Amino acid sequence: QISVRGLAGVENVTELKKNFNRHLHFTLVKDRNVATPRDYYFALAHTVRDHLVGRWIRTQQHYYEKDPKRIYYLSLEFYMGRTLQNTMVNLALENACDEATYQLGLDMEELEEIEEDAGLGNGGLGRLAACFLDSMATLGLAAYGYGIRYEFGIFNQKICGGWQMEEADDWLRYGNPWEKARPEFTLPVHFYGRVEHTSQGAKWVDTQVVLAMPYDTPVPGYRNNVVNTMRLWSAKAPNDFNLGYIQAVLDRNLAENISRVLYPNDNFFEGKELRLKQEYFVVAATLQDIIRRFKSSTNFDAFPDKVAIQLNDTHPSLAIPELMRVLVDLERLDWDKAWEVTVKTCAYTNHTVLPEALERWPVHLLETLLPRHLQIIYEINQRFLNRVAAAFPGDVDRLRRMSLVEEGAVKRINMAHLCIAGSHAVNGVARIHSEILKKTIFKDFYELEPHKFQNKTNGITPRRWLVLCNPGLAEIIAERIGEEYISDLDQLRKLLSYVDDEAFIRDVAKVKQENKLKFAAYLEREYKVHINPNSLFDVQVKRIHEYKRQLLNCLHVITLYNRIKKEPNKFVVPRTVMIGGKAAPGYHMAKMIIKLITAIGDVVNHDPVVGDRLRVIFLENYRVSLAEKVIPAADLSEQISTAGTEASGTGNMKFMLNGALTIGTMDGANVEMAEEAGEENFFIFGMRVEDVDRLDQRGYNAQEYYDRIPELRQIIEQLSSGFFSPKQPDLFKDIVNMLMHHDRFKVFADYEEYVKCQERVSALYKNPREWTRMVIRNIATSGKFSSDRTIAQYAREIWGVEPSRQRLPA
Amino acid sequence: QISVRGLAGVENVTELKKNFNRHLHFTLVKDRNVATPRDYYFALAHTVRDHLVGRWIRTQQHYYEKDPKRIYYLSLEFYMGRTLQNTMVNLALENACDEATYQLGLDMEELEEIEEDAGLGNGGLGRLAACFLDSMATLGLAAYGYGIRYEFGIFNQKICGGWQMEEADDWLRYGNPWEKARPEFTLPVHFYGRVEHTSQGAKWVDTQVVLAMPYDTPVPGYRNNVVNTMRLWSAKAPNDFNLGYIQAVLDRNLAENISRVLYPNDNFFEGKELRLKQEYFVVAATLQDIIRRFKSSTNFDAFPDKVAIQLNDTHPSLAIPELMRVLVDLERLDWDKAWEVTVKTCAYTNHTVLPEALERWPVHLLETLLPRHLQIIYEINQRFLNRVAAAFPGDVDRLRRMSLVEEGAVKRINMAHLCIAGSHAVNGVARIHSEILKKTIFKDFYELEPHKFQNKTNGITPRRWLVLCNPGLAEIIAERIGEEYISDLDQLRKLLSYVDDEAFIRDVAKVKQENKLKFAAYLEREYKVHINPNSLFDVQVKRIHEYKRQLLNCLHVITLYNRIKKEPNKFVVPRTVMIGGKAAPGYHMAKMIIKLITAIGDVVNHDPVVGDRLRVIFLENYRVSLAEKVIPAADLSEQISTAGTEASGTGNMKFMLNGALTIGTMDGANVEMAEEAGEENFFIFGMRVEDVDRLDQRGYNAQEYYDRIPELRQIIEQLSSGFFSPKQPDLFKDIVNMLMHHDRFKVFADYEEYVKCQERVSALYKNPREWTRMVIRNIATSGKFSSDRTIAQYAREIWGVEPSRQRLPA
Ligand SMILES: O=C(O)c1ccc(-c2ccc(-c3nnc([C@@H]4O[C@H](CO)[C@@H](O)[C@H](O)[C@H]4O)[nH]3)cc2)cc1
Ligand SMILES: O=C(O)c1ccc(-c2ccc(-c3nnc([C@@H]4O[C@H](CO)[C@@H](O)[C@H](O)[C@H]4O)[nH]3)cc2)cc1
Ligand SMILES: O=c1[nH]cnc2c1ncn2[C@@H]1O[C@H](COP(=O)(O)O)[C@@H](O)[C@H]1O
Ligand SMILES: O=c1[nH]cnc2c1ncn2[C@@H]1O[C@H](COP(=O)(O)O)[C@@H](O)[C@H]1O
Ligand SMILES: *Cc1c(COP(=O)(O)O)cnc(C)c1O
Ligand SMILES: *Cc1c(COP(=O)(O)O)cnc(C)c1O
Repeated sequence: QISVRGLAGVENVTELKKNFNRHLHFTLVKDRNVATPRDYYFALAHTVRDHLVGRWIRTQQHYYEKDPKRIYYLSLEFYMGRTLQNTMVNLALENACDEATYQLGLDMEELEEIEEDAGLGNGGLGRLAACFLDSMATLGLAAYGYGIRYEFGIFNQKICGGWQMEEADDWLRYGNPWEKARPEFTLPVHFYGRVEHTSQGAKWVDTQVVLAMPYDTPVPGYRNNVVNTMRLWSAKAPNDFNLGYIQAVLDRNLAENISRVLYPNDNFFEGKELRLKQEYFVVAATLQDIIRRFKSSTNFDAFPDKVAIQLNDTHPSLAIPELMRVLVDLERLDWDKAWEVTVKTCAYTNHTVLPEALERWPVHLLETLLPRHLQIIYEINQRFLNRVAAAFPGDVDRLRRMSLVEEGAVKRINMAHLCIAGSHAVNGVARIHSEILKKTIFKDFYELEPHKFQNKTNGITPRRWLVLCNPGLAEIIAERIGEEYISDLDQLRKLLSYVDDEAFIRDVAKVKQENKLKFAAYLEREYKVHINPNSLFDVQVKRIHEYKRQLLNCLHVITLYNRIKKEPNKFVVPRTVMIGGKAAPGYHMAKMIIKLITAIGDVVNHDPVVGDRLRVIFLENYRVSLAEKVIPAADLSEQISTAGTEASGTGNMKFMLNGALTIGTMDGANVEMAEEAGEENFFIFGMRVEDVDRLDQRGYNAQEYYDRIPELRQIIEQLSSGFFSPKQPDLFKDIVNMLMHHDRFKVFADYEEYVKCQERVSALYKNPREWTRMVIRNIATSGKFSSDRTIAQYAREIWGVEPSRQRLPA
Repeated sequence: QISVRGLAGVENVTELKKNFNRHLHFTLVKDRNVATPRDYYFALAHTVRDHLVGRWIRTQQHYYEKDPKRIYYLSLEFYMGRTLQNTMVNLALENACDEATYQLGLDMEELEEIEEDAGLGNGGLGRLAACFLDSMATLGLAAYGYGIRYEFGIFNQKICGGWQMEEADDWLRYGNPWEKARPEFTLPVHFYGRVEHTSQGAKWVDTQVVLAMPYDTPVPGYRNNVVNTMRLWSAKAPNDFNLGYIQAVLDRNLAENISRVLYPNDNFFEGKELRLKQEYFVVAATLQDIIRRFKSSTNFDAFPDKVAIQLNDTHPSLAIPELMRVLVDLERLDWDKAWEVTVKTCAYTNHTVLPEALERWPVHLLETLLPRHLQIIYEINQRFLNRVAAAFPGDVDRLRRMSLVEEGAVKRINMAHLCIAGSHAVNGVARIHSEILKKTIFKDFYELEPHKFQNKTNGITPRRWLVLCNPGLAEIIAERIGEEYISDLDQLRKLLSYVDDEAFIRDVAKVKQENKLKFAAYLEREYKVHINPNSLFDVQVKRIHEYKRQLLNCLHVITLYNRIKKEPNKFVVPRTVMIGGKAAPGYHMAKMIIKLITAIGDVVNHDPVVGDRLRVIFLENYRVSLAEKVIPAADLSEQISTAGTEASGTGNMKFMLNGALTIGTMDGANVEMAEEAGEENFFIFGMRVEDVDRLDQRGYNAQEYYDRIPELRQIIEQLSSGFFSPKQPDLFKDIVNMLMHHDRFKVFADYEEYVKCQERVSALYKNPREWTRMVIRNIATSGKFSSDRTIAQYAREIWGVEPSRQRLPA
């Protein structure tokens, strides 16, 4: 139908149809008279999977023969979403499958909606890992993603009475056709025990064994016939486990609980024992796999030439002492040689500066669970602090600040400090964040080893986040500049030549309008909600957190409501304000914010005087597959975190690529996005980082803003008095109290500038031609934010390998 | 190679080879350079499974169109064993697959050994269910087996220091290619709650829900293109279950524990709550499935014309009050109509008279777990006892004896009494057992309703238990009388014409000798044990229980040892004595017996004076796949239970079919086997049932036998003094104490007759020609013991359906 979806040749369509019917009969054991849409989805998924496997086997064979340097990306999270459509796009099968299914009397889009998201992540960090796997395959790198196969991913969110309720995400209920169990490659992982010192070094004995069973998922590159592997470990009890009889069998569940559920915290360190077990489990199993593959090509001098290990935050930081343990205790290398190998192999990416998000494990936990690792950590610390003392003699305070061991009521290990000491490269995820690392929290480390510190600005894959979710936009771009931009996003710069082209302006605006109609229809069908598709679609979708300032958006929404009630008969630009995202189950304030948003909607959406001029919608169960629907429909992207708190953001980049304008602070990657597009093509407001610092030095007093801004005072009075909660007048007192007395993120300090900037947005939206020209300037300069660019920089500057766009044979 | 294994035509062999390679590549995702034997097994299993599915779909379609009466066989156990070879035999693919795998450079027998047993049963009762499913499919009945998909089946037995150790039977570790998950047909099962009485009858409310997810396995008939279904339920938590957050997800394990593990008791009622939950779970899910299928063709008058439910012992007895509950509470039938329907639908098979094996559930358990069912049971009981009172006025003791409710310290429900009251037919499993039921434990019920009581003598499938496990014997029979006997075992009677045929005598003896060499080699390879293949193979394999009298075999073994030591230089017929079987983990005496057997072996097998004249071997991990190896190698079958205790036996029949002579008591089916073959062709000894009764009336005094039999006294002194346990002199004092003072099974009372009868066995074994002629007379008269005969009798006399040998189209 459209050119970017590939060819639908007669023989291909014919062969897909016969294999579809073969899988329906032989694989699913169904005849056509009793098959449901779910059966048809599975028949298609198996048909498409067959096209992967030849390429998957050939790719892994190629790597075994050529023996390139191997990249191991270790993460506790991979937020993959759905696989069917992505696979078709990357194999150029989308039009052929569409045609083949059409001829069988089926609508492929309907079948795509049946697939469960693989929701094995919380948000941005997990989704970055997914985009990176896509870019690594597309750039022909011999890369492996290693993680945990959680039985239950991020919870499904239901809203009941305006409150979030959590239910289990039973994503494997109907099976996962994309994975292949590899029980033959099962490996032991040890816990507890104690350390014996013999004449032949240390020995970790009396341990409890849990088995790690791998499941492999294929990761196809974009049209290059490369298929890499994501390997996810599942926990299994050994067969002699506890072996009255019946209870011993039932107690196998305790070992297997390790891979049961994803901890649903975003930017918050909770620190449960079960979580520590997850971290070690992934590290221990992965390192054995790495070493096995290295031996099948004992001289570990070449280890760093054949292996790179990238640590996605500190969550797999135990890789450092585990590698030391294996090399010293099992392979009998001397300490110094082992340390040299470890440092050259490992690299660490930091994703946050929020103090509450940093992992600091109590010593007593490590002592009980991983006593050998704690000994190795103490040794690392003492040798590291010996270097600090020689570089900065007499600076005793520096020694305390840089220690891996944190003193206090409870002694803790600072895992970030461990990662820095044991890695040859430490990077932040956006220029401003990387600078903040060097000036604030890692300042001491930067002064000792300036050469370690780098920036690698985040990106997103243009396959999922343009071609897949927004085919109409992809097509009109392709009509002008061809298809090469899909694996070379800098080519979007050519679109600047069409900024005064009337046909292109019309086409960009038409695609957006189609995306909005399609999303407005989706809302009516699945959720019984009616929205005006001519209104400005004002969208904030991301995890619910105080730093992201969903509350500042709420204040603006109530301001617009109060202005309408004050002057009912004045024209205002109609808006649909959409906010979506999950709160961690333990995060009370985040749950209260969700309730506030739905409470505002209850008043605004049923006021007859407002009409369809203002609607507030809480988008339920925000996840990767919902992002693919709402982002292409957005006009305005809300990226309004307090300057200094969002390390990068990636949602911001998704909206830029899909034809929304951005309102935001100079935070994270927003800064680089404005630099690429021009500040005149961005709605920037609020305090810069330096302004936040000056306000902290003087002391943030929220009362001052309350006293000087009548419109803000009115809102706080409405909240306190029960205007938005008539049956429970004091329902929002914790929100009011926080805003007035304990606001770490300075919501009131940015209120005035935000409202004024929002007025400029509305003024531009009244002139569609100029709105659309500004959009073209954003899309055209979004090329820097391809994850292909990000990964090429990791490859050359950290991993020491050269990317490639060359195709393997088909 | 051999004719009974079917044809290996060029096109079939070619097509199997290509599909084998297709599955290796596409299904297993392996190339040939890294494939292991396990991969090759799976590639073959998937190749063979493909041939089932067309037939499976067509059969189930045929049943939906014709709408025959449906037979539902409910069991807590299905002891299936391996499926690959059985499937090839029933589809006539064995030679073609052998040839196809040979051409690919693979040995099919080697690949068959990789398959795990489906060990979802304890012993005879579970294996009977498996044989019955095979015969039902072979006789073209529209039959469904319904049970539980246990995650862990009967434990794997290891012997360590001569003691049994249990380990978990993780049979699903590598996957099960034979099953198909059907999560689309998942059904709710309720527990706990309470009963509300409204004006609209009773209502069961406030319950906890567990989901039942079905897994379907194909059951092929013998060369008739019929493929029936075994449906096994797996337990799943609902998604709102317990919905802090993390613990609620982990607590899903409590619901799913229902289908976790088989209770490993044989002929012993343990009565744990988790076991009661298993019983209700299978019943509740199955009955909803039955009713759904009945509605898709509300007038329940025709229900018994379209449905038969057979209860495999009392384990699914809750089917009776569950059916009443559904018909009265949900469908709103009046009680009397519902009861009429229930009685005509249900039939009950009893498998034991041992008091400790009968299920008697405490009222408090039922009251808490299934309060509505307990109310229905009380109502059933009161109406039933009203009938007894009208038939036998004034007989108050009869009322107490026949009650469903048993009085005492704890009130209990007698489930056998429930089954009799709620079934139109009650059968025993061998003529002597069925008579015992009418004269002893169910005497009162027989006097009230004589028409209910039947016999259906057990049988075994000649597909698994001759063609599959003993191809050499099957072939030499087929050479003389053709192949028709495989589905018409009465045709073995024609072999009586060859009893004086010298070629046939030679061939029968040669097949046995080949089976013995092959088993002696198997022992050396897998277990490092060396046996003389010219010795008489004396075999007792069955679950370890006091009633089966493995201890009487032990006494004979020690008698032979002591006789050899007394007269070293006298000729005796060499024997290899093989005893195998599992003890329930809680059954202390059974575990002690295993230790005694290995202790006897430790003395006997290392005495230089004995030489290879006597060996005692404990066969480890006895299970269906080991039965298939050892039974064809046996010369002597030990079936030596105390008369009145083995309801039927089926191992006895397996040995008869495979060319062993039998030494046994007149117990269970042994009686009918001797009747068919002629008593002159059986080694019968010991007390009859009537002799046991006379001895019980007088009082069993074991001391009398000790005082009068010097050889028996010597053995007891050896046991007591520590001859068989030198480092632990009193190790066997519990065995000695039981034998002397508390022996319920009268081991000493049969000792003398047993030893004398064993001497007659040895005398016959010295004359190979006459031994072999007696064997031919046994094989030739074994036709009655086909499960095809058994099932035809259930069909005509209980279920009211006509069997058929007609083929469906291919
Ligand atoms: O249960 C636990 O103990 C536990 C659970 C989860 C976590 C956890 C999870 C995620 C994060 C986290 N830190 N930064 C992130 C996000 O990473 C994205 C990709 O670089 C950035 O674009 C975002 O700006 C940043 O906020 N996520 C931080 C901590 C920590 C502990
Ligand atoms: O855990 C529990 O509560 C529990 C577990 C298991 C059982 C249970 C299991 C099996 C049996 C049982 N009763 N007879 C049997 C056997 O059934 C065979 C087929 O008809 C006969 O050939 C045998 O002669 C007979 O011993 N098995 C009886 C009870 C009962 C309770
Ligand atoms: O010994 C070998 N011979 C041939 N190919 C091998 C061997 N070892 C690994 N390979 C290839 O490389 C892959 C190994 O996967 P891995 O062991 O997970 O790295 C296989 O799919 C093979 O194609
Ligand atoms: O509504 C129907 N139309 C056509 N075939 C049906 C229908 N319902 C059941 N069947 C057939 O009977 C089988 C039903 O399996 P069951 O529901 O487990 O008894 C299916 O495999 C179909 O072939
Ligand atoms: C991109 C994405 C995120 C990250 O969004 P931010 O605005 O950068 O926090 C979170 N969740 C989902 C489902 C995403 O697709
Ligand atoms: C046949 C069989 C049984 C029953 O044997 P009995 O001698 O009748 O108790 C038990 N277990 C297995 C594995 C069998 O094949």
